Amino acid sequence: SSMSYSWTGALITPCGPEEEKLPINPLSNSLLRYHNKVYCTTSKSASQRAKKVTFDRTQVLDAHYDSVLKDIKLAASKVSARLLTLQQACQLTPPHSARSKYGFGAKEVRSLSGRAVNHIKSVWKDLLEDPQTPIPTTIMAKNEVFCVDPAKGGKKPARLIVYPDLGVRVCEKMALYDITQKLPQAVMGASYGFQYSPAQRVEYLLKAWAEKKDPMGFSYDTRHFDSTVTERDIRTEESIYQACSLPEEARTAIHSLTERLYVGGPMFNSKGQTCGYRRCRASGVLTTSMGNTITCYVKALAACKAAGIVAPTMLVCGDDLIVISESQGTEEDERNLRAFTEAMTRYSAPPGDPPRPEYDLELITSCSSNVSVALGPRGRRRYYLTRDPTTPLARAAWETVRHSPINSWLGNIIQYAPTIWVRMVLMTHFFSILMVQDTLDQNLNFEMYGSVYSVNPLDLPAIIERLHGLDAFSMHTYSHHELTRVASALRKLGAPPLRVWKSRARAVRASLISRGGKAAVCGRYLFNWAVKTKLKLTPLPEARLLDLSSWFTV
Ligand SMILES: Cc1cc2nc3c(=O)[nH]c(=O)nc-3n(C[C@H](O)[C@H](O)[C@H](O)COP(=O)(O)OP(=O)(O)OC[C@H]3O[C@@H](n4cnc5c(N)ncnc54)[C@H](O)[C@@H]3O)c2cc1C
Ligand SMILES: Nc1ccn([C@@H]2O[C@H](COP(=O)(O)OP(=O)(O)O)[C@@H](O)[C@H]2O)c(=O)n1
Ligand SMILES: [Mn+2]
Ligand SMILES: [Mn+2]
Repeated sequence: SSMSYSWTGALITPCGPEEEKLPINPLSNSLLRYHNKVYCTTSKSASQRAKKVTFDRTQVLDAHYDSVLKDIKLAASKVSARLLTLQQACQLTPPHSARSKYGFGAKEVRSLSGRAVNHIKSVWKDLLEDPQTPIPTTIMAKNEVFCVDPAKGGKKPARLIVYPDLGVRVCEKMALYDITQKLPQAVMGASYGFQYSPAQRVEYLLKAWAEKKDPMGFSYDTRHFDSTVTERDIRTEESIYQACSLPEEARTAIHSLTERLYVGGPMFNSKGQTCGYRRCRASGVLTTSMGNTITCYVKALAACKAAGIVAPTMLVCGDDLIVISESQGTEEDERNLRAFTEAMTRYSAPPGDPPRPEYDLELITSCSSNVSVALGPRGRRRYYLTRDPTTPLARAAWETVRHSPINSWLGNIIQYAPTIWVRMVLMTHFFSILMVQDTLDQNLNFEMYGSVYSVNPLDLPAIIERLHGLDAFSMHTYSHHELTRVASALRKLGAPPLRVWKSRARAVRASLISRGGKAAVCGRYLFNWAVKTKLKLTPLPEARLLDLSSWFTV
């Protein structure tokens, strides 16, 4: 049928400056040594990515898909959603959002300047009066930091990002923002992954595991997901949004955004040259996350039907998928999972890596993370979320004239506080750097799902206890897998071994305790693991006052 992209030959040119590594990395050169292994994806590689994601797609639906789709439009029909005011949409523009071709940017939009409000008024009117003219988009390479992997060909080529002008992005929010806050939950309920904190996500997976008589799990991820989304998929989501109770002015605009933007259109490089035509999902529109998650859920749940997965329990995060179900014996389980992949490939969601039944919760990795188990001092099993620390460490060492890694450090401390690598490596280096800079009580930003939250470093014991409980300060005995991976990745980046971080942490704890006050609380709670004779940690009164509800939602 249809090709995901077609190209003119104009290069995918860069969007501003692409930072150079510096000869000295002063904030992270005591964290790790192999800075040569830490790289940023660039627009140089956008053409290799463009080759990999360009392919003819043939999608064959069936009675299982059709049945799932009907059940989901019915669930959608219980949702009522309102237009956003143009002013409400403007105020949701992030402060550094790409400026507009029409002489204004995020600053003027968020301030409700008249020049911008006027322009966006006319963009909106044109949305309701013209249902068909394609909206131009810009294509840029994403810049993101990785560690080199010689197993996987060296350096990953840059992901492709496609977005329309800033005026249209505000209009998307008027039409569709309220649906993004309501649809995924109403359609998948507890299966919606972007509603769980790390501890809540572990609770959920453990609950699912324990109620199967004979549990079996697998994960799934689609190869180059946005390029596999077909024009029929994108119109099938217009009809899932339209299933809601909506004012007519929204319906018109949703239809027009679908036909003129979401189903495809022309792409321009940053020099204004025509770059190609797109017939798949543009990653950069407001509906990227909601479309990906709903379209993944319909296909995945359809394929489960097609393969006879029994009593499935799903957890869907974009195109990342976990299914825990009743095992039919290992021989049938392997057959079913082959059937699942075949169905998914027929629905145009072919796999990155072929899935495989597992019977141990630690062996299932999805959303870049997995469940692991540690004892305490009691011998009592405590379960937590963790991940390969390689990409976290690489981003910990990204240091340019324009980018500080310090926010990146805080983000992993909050999100993976119970892990051994956060406790022994990141926390130790974090507080070591801030004490020497004398910046312990200076606010940092925590970035999650678009939003930024203000965090004072000295409040981490309360924050961590509110998120992960007091067991995050007491994990005694980590798993063989977890010890092996953390030791491997430190070796892989030239960081000191865990024995060295234990020495450094004894020092950080001592200095923290000597400063008294809030710092000493950090020394005692965050570093209790490092002293021979453990203090008895008591619940922190501050933690009950904390509302972290919106931190891990959307
Ligand atoms: C709705 C949503 C909006 C986000 N907006 C921003 C932003 O504005 N600025 C910023 O710096 N970071 C943004 N992020 C990245 C976010 O903070 C997390 O880093 C992200 O969820 C990656 O999870 P992971 O690295 O642990 O594992 P991953 O495997 O990398 O991510 C898990 C799944 O979440 C989806 N996803 C991952 N990263 C993104 C992303 N940037 N945008 C959209 N979907 C993604 C994918 O479908 C992926 O399969 C966003 C993430 C989501 C889910
Ligand atoms: N930085 C990112 C990463 C993922 N995504 C979205 O999430 C989808 C799946 O992400 P992914 O990690 O599986 O990478 P691919 O499947 O695209 O190779 C993308 O195809 C994009 O639609 C995004 O919009 N921005
Ligand atoms: Mn994928
Ligand atoms: Mn993925």
